[PDB]
Amino acid sequence: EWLQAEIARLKGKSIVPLQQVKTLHDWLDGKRKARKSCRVVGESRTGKTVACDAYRYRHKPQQEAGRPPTVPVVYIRPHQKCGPKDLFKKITEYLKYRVTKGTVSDFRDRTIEVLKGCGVEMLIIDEADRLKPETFADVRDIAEDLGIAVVLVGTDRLDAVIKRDEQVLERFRAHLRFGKLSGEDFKNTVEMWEQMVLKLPVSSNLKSKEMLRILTSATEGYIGRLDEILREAAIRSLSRGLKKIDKAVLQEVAKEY
Amino acid sequence: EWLQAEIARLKGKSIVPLQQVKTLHDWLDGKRKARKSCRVVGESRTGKTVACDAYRYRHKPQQEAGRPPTVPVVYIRPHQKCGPKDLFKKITEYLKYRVTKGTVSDFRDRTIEVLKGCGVEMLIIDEADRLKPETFADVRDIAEDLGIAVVLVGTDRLDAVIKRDEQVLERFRAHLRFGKLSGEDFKNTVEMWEQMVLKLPVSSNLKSKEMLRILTSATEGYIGRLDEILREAAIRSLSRGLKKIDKAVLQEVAKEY
Amino acid sequence: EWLQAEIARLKGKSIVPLQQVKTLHDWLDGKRKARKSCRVVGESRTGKTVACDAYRYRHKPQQEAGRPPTVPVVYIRPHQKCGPKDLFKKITEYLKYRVTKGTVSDFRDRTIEVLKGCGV
Amino acid sequence: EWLQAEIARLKGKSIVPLQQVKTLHDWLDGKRKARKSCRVVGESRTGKTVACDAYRYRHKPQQEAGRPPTVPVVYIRPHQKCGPKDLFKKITEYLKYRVTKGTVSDFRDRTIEVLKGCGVEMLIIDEADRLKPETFADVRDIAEDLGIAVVLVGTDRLDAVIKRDEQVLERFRAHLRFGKLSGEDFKNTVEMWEQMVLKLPVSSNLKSKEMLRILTSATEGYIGRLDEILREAAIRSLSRGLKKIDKAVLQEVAKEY
DNA sequence: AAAAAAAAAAAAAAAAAAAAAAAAAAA
DNA sequence: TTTTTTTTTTTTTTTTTTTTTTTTTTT
Ligand SMILES: Nc1ncnc2c1ncn2[C@@H]1O[C@H](COP(=O)(O)OP(=O)(O)O)[C@@H](O)[C@H]1O
Ligand SMILES: Nc1ncnc2c1ncn2[C@@H]1O[C@H](COP(=O)(O)OP(=O)(O)O)[C@@H](O)[C@H]1O
Ligand SMILES: Nc1ncnc2c1ncn2[C@@H]1O[C@H](COP(=O)(O)OP(=O)(O)O)[C@@H](O)[C@H]1O
Ligand SMILES: Nc1ncnc2c1ncn2[C@@H]1O[C@H](COP(=O)(O)OP(=O)(O)O)[C@@H](O)[C@H]1O
Repeated sequence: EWLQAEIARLKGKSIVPLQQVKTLHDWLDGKRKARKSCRVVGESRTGKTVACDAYRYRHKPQQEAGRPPTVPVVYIRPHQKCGPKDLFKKITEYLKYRVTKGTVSDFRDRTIEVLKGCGVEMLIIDEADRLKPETFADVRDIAEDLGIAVVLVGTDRLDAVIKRDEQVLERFRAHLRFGKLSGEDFKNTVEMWEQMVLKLPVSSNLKSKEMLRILTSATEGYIGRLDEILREAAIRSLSRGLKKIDKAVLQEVAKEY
Repeated sequence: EWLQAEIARLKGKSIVPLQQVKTLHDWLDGKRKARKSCRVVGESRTGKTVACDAYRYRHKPQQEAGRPPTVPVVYIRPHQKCGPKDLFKKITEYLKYRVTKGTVSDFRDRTIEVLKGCGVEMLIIDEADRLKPETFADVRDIAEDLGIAVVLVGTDRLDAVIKRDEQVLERFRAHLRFGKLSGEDFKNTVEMWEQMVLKLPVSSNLKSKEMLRILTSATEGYIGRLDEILREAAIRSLSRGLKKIDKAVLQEVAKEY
Repeated sequence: EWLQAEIARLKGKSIVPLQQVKTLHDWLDGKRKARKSCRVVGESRTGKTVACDAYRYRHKPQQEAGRPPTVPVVYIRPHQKCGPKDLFKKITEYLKYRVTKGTVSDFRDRTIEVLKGCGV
Repeated sequence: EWLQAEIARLKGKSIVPLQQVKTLHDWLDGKRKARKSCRVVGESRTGKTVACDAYRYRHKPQQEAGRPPTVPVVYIRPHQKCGPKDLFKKITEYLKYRVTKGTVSDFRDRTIEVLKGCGVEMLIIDEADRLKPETFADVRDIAEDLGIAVVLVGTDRLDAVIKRDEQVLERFRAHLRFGKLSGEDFKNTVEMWEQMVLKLPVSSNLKSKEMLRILTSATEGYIGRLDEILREAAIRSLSRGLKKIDKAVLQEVAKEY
């Protein structure tokens, strides 16, 4: 069944180029060449993790000689209430280096060693709100001991937590802020996203004022909502024998959430 | 590329002789001759750590005999929540010795042994606030047992840390303060920074009011912010093919950082 | 005094180039390029230790780049009845790395990692 | 340099199919289907290690199912004086499962769990002659509690340890010899060797009376001994400029080793 | 009414001894 | 062989701080 193949294909995830993504990539590349630490602030379901992650694929570490890998960008997602030891362990795990059983001071020394051996000019920390207040001192300690840029990606809680300590705030003053979709930006994004993700036999008439209206009402500018809504509508539309997404199907999916 | 060589020179660190650095150096020489302990208190981005390093560099340990080399000055920066054993390890790692597996009492003894063997006319400890209270007791123990002076570099909170212990208040009464740059001092230094650090082929006249307002407003009298801004502005200007920093280039960095 | 200077010089150390040393050095370069193990056999007070020590200085480590140093030749002198743990300690300390505490297996893993990092 | 490229090729490692290797592979497949433990005894420098490794390469991990890797064959190389903890830990790490730090009882249970989750039809221990006698009992316990066939790859030292326990000798009765080459087998192997490893613009005529006599005197039926000889003679000849191995060069190489 | 001072409950991090068993060694 | 002798290897009791939550008080 061809429909089965399309269902399986849609149930996946794909990357669709966007302007804000390119802006973030260029800004972060500038910071990486300057070795200047910074932070990034945005709302949930805006796709900032996808931008931080898509950037790292381009700069994947490649080593041809017998010497160990030289990695320029390392990327870790801390768990809830991640402490100092837990964070160091993740840095070591990402570099495919054997964790040494021992104490926290041993973890600190080992982390400095593995980071000194490789490049690791830029470190992208996601979900920085979850980071425990005790650990930020270690983060900036690393940023000062070695010339490595540190990027703290978080929401408004990141702002709130950072502004409580003077040194951390001084270290991470420069920043980039994400926005939401609206107007022509939103319409162009919907058109581009459907052309990039949907290969349905017939057009969905997305440009129509009414479809844009209901998608705006259900989306509110959050790409993390538009992607899910349109993918579910597509799977359901194809499942009922409709090659294209239809107005009633859109209304149904929007009503469920 | 020649521009890349100039940029690499701008990225590298250097030290400019300044009024505050010389003041601290003369004070420290007096204290070590008196063998008296004291404190150094200042704000962030004031360059007091750099001044300590510049002091250490002048007193090079020269051995003119077969007997072990003698170190007159020791410098340590403890890690977060440094305990007694960690500090003793730092002392014995700074000096060219090793410590075998053993107890805290053994570490105390080995540290005292190498401290007696070495000269250690003065001991400088950065970031005093991080030290644990028991570690403070041990620092005082060393200062009282051996003819060695102890300098506790600290921020505004150093007084608060030492207010919970009457004994350190009794022995560390003398103190020196670091301040900020304002008025004529800031302007004089700025001219010196343009001529002594930057590789700018053509002078940009930073002391002029048009370019003074920007530097002064963003910097707020902190040395670190100023040097950061100037190095970055020079790098950006040379990358653009300029032999002199333009007004727009100087203004962009301030807002970005 | 002239005499004291000459006497102090005489009581020091010096090296006389010999055909034995050059022979050893050519042979060792061959073995190093071929990555083959071998033996050096000789009586005491013949200075074979000095010849090997001199071989070491010809190929010095390069740390011009920011990366860890890549010393191609390591030279150690085990003490009497040296156990395996202590041999690993010698290797790790020579290359200027911290020796993690633990069992002989931990030292073994640490030493292999360091030996892969450097040229050796 | 083209010559250096050919030399780099000659300094590499290749694999050549021999009847000895195919015999071992068929025998091992039989034992794995039968789920019966056994052992292989063969002299040093025979290449049995390489034959077992090639066998492992024949059956790659089967991730075709959605949840676990389902690797049917594992292969571990114990270190000298391998204890039970190190053995269990190597087995665990080979299956990409984290080590649950604890006591040897925890390692035992964890290893059993990961061996049950994966297929693990057969387990191969390379150079088992340095496996501690305490741990052979653990190996037998694994072979009994789980439907796993265990193959021991060791030489003459295996049996002098196995015969120290009545229980272990019953498990590994099926034995296969793995010895040297001689006569027509040796001559055929040499010609195959001269064709596969010495892609050479000029035949060295190794399949001849005197060349075979030299190689036999130096080789004594050991392929491992022969490897260095032939590869190194080819490299030396090509470095000097000779397109093939002259008899004098071969004799010189043999004298060196 | 609505901010400011007060008893349980979880959770994380670190040496310092002691015993036993095995393996190698020396006359 | 008898004993020594060490050498690992593996298996075991005390000390301290930090949140959160909640209930009474006062103002
Ligand atoms: N550039 C993009 N291309 C395609 N889908 C995207 C993109 N950015 C976000 N998405 C969708 O949004 C989700 C990712 O958003 P998320 O990483 O949760 O945002 P954040 O982590 O910044 O809160 C994914 O499920 C994906 O489908
Ligand atoms: N005398 C100096 N010469 C050059 N640069 C200086 C000097 N003093 C401070 N700086 C700048 O300030 C930074 C050092 O500040 P820092 O080490 O944080 O001192 P502190 O710990 O006292 O704040 C350096 O990056 C350096 O560029
Ligand atoms: N090539 C040499 N030139 C000068 N003196 C030498 C040379 N080789 C050895 N010696 C002398 O011999 C001593 C070193 O010999 P040593 O290294 O003990 O030999 P081995 O260790 O092989 O017994 C030194 O004290 C040195 O004076
Ligand atoms: N079938 C083969 N193909 C290629 N090389 C082989 C083969 N058999 C043996 N060799 C050579 O012999 C060596 C393998 O010997 P090894 O695995 O050490 O035997 P063991 O460890 O059983 O003594 C390798 O260096 C390899 O070059």
